[PDB]
Amino acid sequence: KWDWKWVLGKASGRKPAITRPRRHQWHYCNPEYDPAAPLPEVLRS
RNA sequence: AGUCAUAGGUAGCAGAACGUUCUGGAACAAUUACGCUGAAAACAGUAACAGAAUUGAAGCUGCUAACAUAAGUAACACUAAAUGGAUAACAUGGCCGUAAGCCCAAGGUUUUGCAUAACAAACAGUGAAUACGGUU
Ligand SMILES: [Mg+2]
Ligand SMILES: [Mg+2]
Ligand SMILES: [Mg+2]
Ligand SMILES: [Mg+2]
Ligand SMILES: [Mg+2]
Ligand SMILES: [Mg+2]
Ligand SMILES: [Mg+2]
Repeated sequence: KWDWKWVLGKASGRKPAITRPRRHQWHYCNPEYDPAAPLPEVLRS
């Protein structure tokens, strides 16, 4: 559900102009973001 | 056309001229000029006669613009410290660590991402779905 080289900071991400997401934008800056996946109840980091 | 007389000058006064732009007299540079000199000067070598002037500039610590001088001079000394053939990913060393870390506010308003030069800004990027802040 996460791309951990991007999370630790050692890979480029989807939307690479962000570089420091808030609580939301973690879901959409993930390189492994699947649109067909359901959306979680709280949308955490 | 031969004799005589006069000719230092500030302030000031008087007389004679040169030059710039424009106009009148129908039109004086379509096809340029260029023998390099002439004149006492202002100057002349693309009319002349009159007229109208925002009419003459080394000289106002004048204004504007350009270009020099000082001069390749001063400066590139607040800080932690760098090394390996790279402002390196790797390795070694060091500095902060109530900050030189992290999260926001005010303010800024695209300053944010992409190419081992390149033709790349012309292209991208900010998602309210936890009773996030506002609007009340
Ligand atoms: Mg005299
Ligand atoms: Mg005398
Ligand atoms: Mg005439
Ligand atoms: Mg005048
Ligand atoms: Mg030098
Ligand atoms: Mg180095
Ligand atoms: Mg702001």
